[PDB]
Amino acid sequence: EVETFAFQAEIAQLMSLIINTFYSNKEIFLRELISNSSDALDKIRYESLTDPSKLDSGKELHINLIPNKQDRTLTIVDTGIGMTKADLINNLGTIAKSGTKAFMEALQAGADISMIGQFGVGFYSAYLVAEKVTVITKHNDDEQYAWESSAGGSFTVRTDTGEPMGRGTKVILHLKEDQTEYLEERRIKEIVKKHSQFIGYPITLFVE
Amino acid sequence: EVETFAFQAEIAQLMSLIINTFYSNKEIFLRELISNSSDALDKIRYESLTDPSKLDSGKELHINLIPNKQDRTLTIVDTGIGMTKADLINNLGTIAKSGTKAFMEALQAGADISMIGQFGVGFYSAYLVAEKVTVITKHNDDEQYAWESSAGGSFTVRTDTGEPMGRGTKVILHLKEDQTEYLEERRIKEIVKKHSQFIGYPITLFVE
Ligand SMILES: Nc1ncnc2[nH]cnc12
Ligand SMILES: Nc1ncnc2[nH]cnc12
Ligand SMILES: [Cl-]
Ligand SMILES: [Cl-]
Repeated sequence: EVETFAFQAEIAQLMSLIINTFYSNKEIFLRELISNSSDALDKIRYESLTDPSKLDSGKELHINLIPNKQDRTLTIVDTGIGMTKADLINNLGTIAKSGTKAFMEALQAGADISMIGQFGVGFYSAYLVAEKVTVITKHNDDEQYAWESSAGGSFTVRTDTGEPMGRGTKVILHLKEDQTEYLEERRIKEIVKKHSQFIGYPITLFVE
Repeated sequence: EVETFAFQAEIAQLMSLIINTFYSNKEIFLRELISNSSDALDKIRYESLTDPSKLDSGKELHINLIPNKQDRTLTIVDTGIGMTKADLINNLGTIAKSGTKAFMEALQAGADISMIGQFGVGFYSAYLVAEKVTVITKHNDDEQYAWESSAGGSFTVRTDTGEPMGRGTKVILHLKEDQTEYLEERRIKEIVKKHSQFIGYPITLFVE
């Protein structure tokens, strides 16, 4: 059932860097996850141009944002390309090892943490606000999997027998106790409008 | 030998929009082509993580910028993933039809032309400065091809029997008569430093 894996050394460093650095502009985590969803949505769209059955697992191409104050989670769901087990283990389809290096040398030469997305590892900005991230994903070529990590140098992967999702990726942010502003409808709306207003897919902010 | 193709209607519109709109900040074309090269370089890098023979066609991952005042060309060469014949014909691997729509409605709601890259069709910003663009490309799964267009609603594709390139994409900009500032070493340097200083691949500006 559950496999446990070590982050590679540079990804572990990136995560501590994100967790431990004093840096007040945390809201950018949402931009980077929406933009990740948008890239995933482009890929499956591009595939379907030549093969329409790629869309048998869901014709709709969207992003949903789902706050839940009970569980203290904010979930970003897309119906993009999704990830195979291999992708998930390989740093969630990112080039996280070289991207971290380029990111850390950009911090040397003047960059700040908000530019993380330019190095391909914007996913990890999730740890600006989450103490634990769960990613549920399904790619046409594989089963549904769940990846999880509370950082600390390791992550787990298991086949997911929760809710069948068809195709796509759910990023589930278990928010830190002091970052609950990102479950507030007005706050999420302000952030989407600020950093994500031209995303080319409909973004639905669910209500509670 | 030479096949001729019609641009789809929305891509033809995007190109006239780029060619005919009064818009002074043309230098952004270079950022968008370098960032296209950078995305291509990430892809082949990601592939090689699991299969190293993907790099048999060239281990080096770089961008070269090559001005030539004789021919009045500026060439952007990367050793990224490259494009198959199908990719080339399908709008150079972009989602140009939906990206144009999202781009044109972003222009409705306040965007300007410099934000073109956020809609996936930054390649076409090449027509800010070129009257004719030639793309030479080689992908591990296919032969070398040459795509060309002077806009006007059509493009051509032919197998390329010029110089074997190994793997990657050469974007050859035949500059408009009044845009030769982009062959000047000082100007290209200023632009790379301004918009592309954290690209994670070495960029070599060739000299003449
Ligand atoms: N939404 C997403 N889709 C595919 N791969 C991802 N890696 C991180 N986020 C992703
Ligand atoms: N440099 C590039 N590599 C692959 N596909 C592209 N489409 C446009 N530019 C490209
Ligand atoms: Cl929905
Ligand atoms: Cl070189």
